Amino acid sequence: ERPDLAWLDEVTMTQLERNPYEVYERLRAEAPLAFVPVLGSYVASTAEVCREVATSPDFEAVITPAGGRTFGHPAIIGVNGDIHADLRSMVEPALQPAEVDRWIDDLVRPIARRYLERFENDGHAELVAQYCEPVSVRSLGDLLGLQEVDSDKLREWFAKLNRSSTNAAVDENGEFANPEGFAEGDQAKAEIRAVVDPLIDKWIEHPDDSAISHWLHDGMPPGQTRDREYIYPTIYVYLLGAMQEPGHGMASTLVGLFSRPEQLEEVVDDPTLIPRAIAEGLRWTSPIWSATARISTKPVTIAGVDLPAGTPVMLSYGSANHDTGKYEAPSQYDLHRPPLPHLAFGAGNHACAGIYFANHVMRIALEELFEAIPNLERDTREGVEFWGWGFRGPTSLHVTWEV
Ligand code: HEM
Ligand SMILES: COc1cccc(CO)c1O
Repeated sequence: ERPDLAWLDEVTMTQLERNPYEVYERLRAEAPLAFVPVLGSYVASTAEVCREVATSPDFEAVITPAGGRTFGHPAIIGVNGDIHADLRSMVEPALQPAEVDRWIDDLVRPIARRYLERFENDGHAELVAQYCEPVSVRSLGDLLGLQEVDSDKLREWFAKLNRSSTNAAVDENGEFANPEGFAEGDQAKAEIRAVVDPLIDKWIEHPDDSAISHWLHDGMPPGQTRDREYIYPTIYVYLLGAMQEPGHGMASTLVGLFSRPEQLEEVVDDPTLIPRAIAEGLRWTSPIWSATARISTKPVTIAGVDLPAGTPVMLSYGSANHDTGKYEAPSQYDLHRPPLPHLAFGAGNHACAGIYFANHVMRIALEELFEAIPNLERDTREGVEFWGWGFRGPTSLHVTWEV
């Protein structure tokens, strides 16, 4: 409907999944708030608009259409008011910085060592499948109480939930263009229920120190637990992004460092720079790229667009983190960029609840990797492909080292 943006009618979902940065570079210049037809939604592409929408008192959280189809209600990302406050109070205890500092090292470092010892003498590895994803899912899985669920299964689940919740394409009538793409999300949820329902049965009667046991029991009257249907959508939210993103963030950081070999050497020589390297990695390729949204609660004007009440806006934080109003040459990974604010963890009342935990998981994993394989090199015979619009990360990362 906006005439000068008629080129957006020809943008495809495949194009956005393969590489969204060219389209979003145009959006940031032409229309920082723009209706993208294949997504069926307004999209915020600049840091200023994303931050305004994410923190505005005239917006509240809304789940994306494909996210709602995947997760249902009450997904912590899609609710507000009293339910959101309860769900935040439910998840926040184990994520509190003082609590994380008590046990994060004894959690992650032995896991990292376990996966490293499977390949650290091979001279070759595919780090996404062999290290970054396993460490990410095993760390969170143990925290949650899913010790018995193999890392391969956790990885499969987040992949299916990723594809289902980002199955956003709509057709000429605004209907989902690929409804069969939700089937694997439904199958993952069915498998998750089969594994987790017996665990919940047990935790209700025999609480333990697992996070999900605490979700059932914390803050409840004596002998009562939160209904499992009330907490399952947030379990699913964890089994997608909480499981996937630390691995994506570590992997993207490594790809970025490999692209700047002098900076890789600096970080290997001085591991106190790992946190800075990760923060630049998250800006450079944001793991949660465009997966959340807000909805206006009253008429509002944003970036010159008059929006009615009830208008959803997707928050494309991954684009905002390449805003050239803020960053010079943002498509280049640069460890020595000044430590400016970034939006890879979102903003506002629905900002990431697990930042401190996530940053430590990624730090410890990279510390142990560089200690075990100080002469790590990228295998330049193999290409690194990034994939994803909603969630983005490298699909593989082949490396080599002299043994
Ligand atoms: C590098 C890793 C991670 C990144 C980049 C990331 C990023 C994000 C982003 C962008 C959001 C949406 C915020 C918004 O809509 O403004 C979010 C939400 C959330 N994340 Fe993180 N996340 C990461 C890891 C984790 C982990 C490991 C956990 C749990 C242990 C977690 C828990 C949550 C929760 C509960 C929410 C929903 C907050 C709410 O809607 O109130 N995240 N995260
Ligand atoms: C913590 O996990 C998530 C954070 C933000 C969005 C989603 C799914 O859309 C997630 O699963």
